[PDB]
Amino acid sequence: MQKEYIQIGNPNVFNGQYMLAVFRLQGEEGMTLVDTASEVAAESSTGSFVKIGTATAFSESLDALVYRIDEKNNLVWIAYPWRIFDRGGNVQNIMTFIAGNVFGMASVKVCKILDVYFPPQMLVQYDGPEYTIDDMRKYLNIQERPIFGSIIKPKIGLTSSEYAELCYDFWSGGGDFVKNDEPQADQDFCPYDKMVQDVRHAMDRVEQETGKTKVHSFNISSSDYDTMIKKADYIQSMMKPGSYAFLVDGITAGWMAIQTIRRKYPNVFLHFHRAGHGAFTRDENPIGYTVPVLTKFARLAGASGIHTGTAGIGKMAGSPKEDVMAARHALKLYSEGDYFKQIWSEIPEKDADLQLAIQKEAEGEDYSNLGYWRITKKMCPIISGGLNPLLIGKFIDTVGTQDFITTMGAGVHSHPMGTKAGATAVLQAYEAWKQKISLEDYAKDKEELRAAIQFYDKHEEPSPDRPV
Amino acid sequence: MQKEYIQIGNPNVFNGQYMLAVFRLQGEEGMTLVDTASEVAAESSTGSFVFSESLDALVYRIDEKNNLVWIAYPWRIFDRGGNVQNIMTFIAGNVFGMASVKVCKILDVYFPPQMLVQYDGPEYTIDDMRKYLNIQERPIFGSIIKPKIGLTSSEYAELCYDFWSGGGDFVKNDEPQADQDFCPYDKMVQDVRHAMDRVEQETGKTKVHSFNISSSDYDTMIKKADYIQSMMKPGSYAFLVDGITAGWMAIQTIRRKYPNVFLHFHRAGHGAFTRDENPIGYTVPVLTKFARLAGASGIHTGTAGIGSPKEDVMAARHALKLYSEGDYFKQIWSEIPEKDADLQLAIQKEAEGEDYSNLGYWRITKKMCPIISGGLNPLLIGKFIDTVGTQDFITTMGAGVHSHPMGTKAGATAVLQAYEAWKQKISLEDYAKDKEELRAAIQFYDKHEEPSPDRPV
Ligand SMILES: [Mg+2]
Ligand SMILES: [Mg+2]
Repeated sequence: MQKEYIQIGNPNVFNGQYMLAVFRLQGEEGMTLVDTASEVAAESSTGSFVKIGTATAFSESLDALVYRIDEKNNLVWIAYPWRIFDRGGNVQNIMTFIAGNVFGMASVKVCKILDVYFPPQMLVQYDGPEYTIDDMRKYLNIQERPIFGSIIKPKIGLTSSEYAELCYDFWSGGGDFVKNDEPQADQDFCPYDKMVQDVRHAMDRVEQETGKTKVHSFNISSSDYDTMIKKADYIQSMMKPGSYAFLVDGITAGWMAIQTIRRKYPNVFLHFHRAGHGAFTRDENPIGYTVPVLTKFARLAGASGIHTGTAGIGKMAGSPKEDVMAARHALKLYSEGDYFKQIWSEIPEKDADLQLAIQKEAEGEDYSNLGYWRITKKMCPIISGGLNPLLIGKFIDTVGTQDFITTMGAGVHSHPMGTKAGATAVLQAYEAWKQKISLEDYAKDKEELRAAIQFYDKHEEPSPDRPV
Repeated sequence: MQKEYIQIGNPNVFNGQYMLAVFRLQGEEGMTLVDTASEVAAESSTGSFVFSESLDALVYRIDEKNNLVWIAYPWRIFDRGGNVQNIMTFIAGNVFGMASVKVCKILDVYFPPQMLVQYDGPEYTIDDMRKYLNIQERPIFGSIIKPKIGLTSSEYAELCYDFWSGGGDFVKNDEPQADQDFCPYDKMVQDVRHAMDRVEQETGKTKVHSFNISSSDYDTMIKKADYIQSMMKPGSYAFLVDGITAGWMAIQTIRRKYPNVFLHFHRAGHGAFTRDENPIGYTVPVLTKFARLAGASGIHTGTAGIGSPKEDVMAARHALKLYSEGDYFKQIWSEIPEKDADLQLAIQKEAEGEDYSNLGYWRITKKMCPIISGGLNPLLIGKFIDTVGTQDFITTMGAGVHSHPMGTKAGATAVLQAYEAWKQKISLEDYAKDKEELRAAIQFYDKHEEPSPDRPV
């Protein structure tokens, strides 16, 4: 333990040269919080303090600094000179410093990153998203409303033709979007080449019959990069521009896979499937980093969408706080964590145009007028869990935005009239919400929604939708 | 929940078509273990249940008292192409995000022989690195550089020079050492080569440097790898990949694109999955088994308590051996059927500490070695060898060489001298009567309070 990593009250940490982080931290018995914090700061930056030498100018330092402590609540604030991070906008490298070996120190019994802050100067160095929910709405030729999507059930085991036919049914009923299961890939019983081909053919039929475009999100997570690229290129050759998204298992395949697809296919929606995140993010795990932190780094890395839950809706009990925090970190110009306020722009905070855009955001207006080259573009939540037509209105009112993509399973496929009618019932429920008509009244005219009222009030689902 | 996923006592799970797993599993308060097990089996396989075959994961044993659940995965459900990230997405994915499951820790996994056929395993091993170094039998003695981030390229390379000049074999980049402006990647590679050239010229010995190629994206990682290949002589470099943060795909990509380069799996970040304090995740032995399956040449462990040695010893066995034992499953690292007499003889020979030569290269999973992180030094290396029961490891010492009172070069010499004492069955004190580097070390490392001690990986 070297005391030089402890600089309580250091004014300079807010000067824009530092990424900030809050850790919940607790050392093993006999180690003080400040001693523990020094070791965490050291191992997440320069390792050892060196007074003479190193590459810094005489006036410069690369050490992380503990600048605030709350012993009562086992909290420490650490400032990272972001110059220490790899260039080229490398997000896996940041996570390797702050969320790497520190999680392996047996002397640190609690080590949870609760929040991080990116100064405007740092945001310049990272991609942020490029293709957004606004671009997907444009391809779908819809405005304002959420994008209503589906997972297929059973999630693994259908043949390519069976899988595509349920996509056809959902899209045919007015559904917008279908995702592969997060580990749906090149299983021999549903081979990847045929899966893509059969999805295209199913989508062609819906387009011919309804006149409407649709989107399918393909899992391209693979053994290796060459295979993932071969899948992405194959999909681009098999599907019309806009009609496909790329699903990457960001936690298991890796941060590098997210950034690779963001950069090689910038005009394709990049769907960050966060399967596996719970080991980092769950409340029960004292070592890791929280869902809001994950979401912030996913936006920095350039994901177009990342999953959340249903903000407590449908889920018995369940707090909305975390999902709404994540949705706002994903979507807004101004968002807040538990410890840091975040403006998602390289424009300095004092700028009059920026502050006006922040105020207009509070009034419900998009902030693209600032220039996409001066902001971090929006990433959207992808909603996993037990929504159904009876709950979509309450969910919109709870999350406070329509800028999300649902991925409903039971809430469409268990509809007693079938998946097509199930998708229709969700759209009808949305219309009732928009027009301020009760479900019951709106359904007097509409058998799909009427059937959904009778069914989803009472049905005990044998296999409920699960979290992502 | 669906009962179809509960098949307690099903004898077919042992027929070779299933990957087996043991979870420490507990539902949230108010959920029975059987219901929790059914939901976890479903969400890690077919999702929901709907002519002779089936892809559903099967819960085949439950220990209520100890909150243990045994699950069989038909490995046909996994992606083709030997995709390891896909396996982890099934068994270590959304199940960790199920608030209805308050404990969910994969404790062991079992790979049947015909499953192993589908995966690469390692290609370049510690034995290949020994051949490049022109050594036999002994461990490969390596170092981290300190301060780990902040030195110029020339300063970094000069400490490599000092360590290698003293007899050290191996240096690794820090796990997040990359293209920082103050130590740019291209100059780092150039200056490491210049340093290595001087050592070769002055000692006649070859040396190895492990370069972090973890990057923002695949093209950048490949550019770095190709640059290193153009700048360093074959064998003299290894590729360090931050497997947890860069991802499983990065590991497999380097394994396949550069098969004849040592693939150094730096496990920074694994603690969120593996730590005992975290009820949700998967353990170090499980991580190690999947690292070998994916084809890492080495992966980090600790010092086997040199704390209990059990975990690090188990990791070393899963990494290196033809036959290794987890807490719940015995593992033969071969596609050969278990009844095969040659296979059983080889396992017997290995258990007797004897070399076996009766198998043939293409039907076994090659060895991956531990990379030892923590506070070893000349006083402790013999005790570590004895404790881990193998010499097939790479050390990456920091303070245990760089804090040597005579300097880094002398520190590396002292480690080799300590190894010589161990090999020759001579006490450290007796061997050091003639060896001032070791003598200084023996009198220093038993009392020095290190200002910046080595930390785990
Ligand atoms: Mg899924
Ligand atoms: Mg390190």
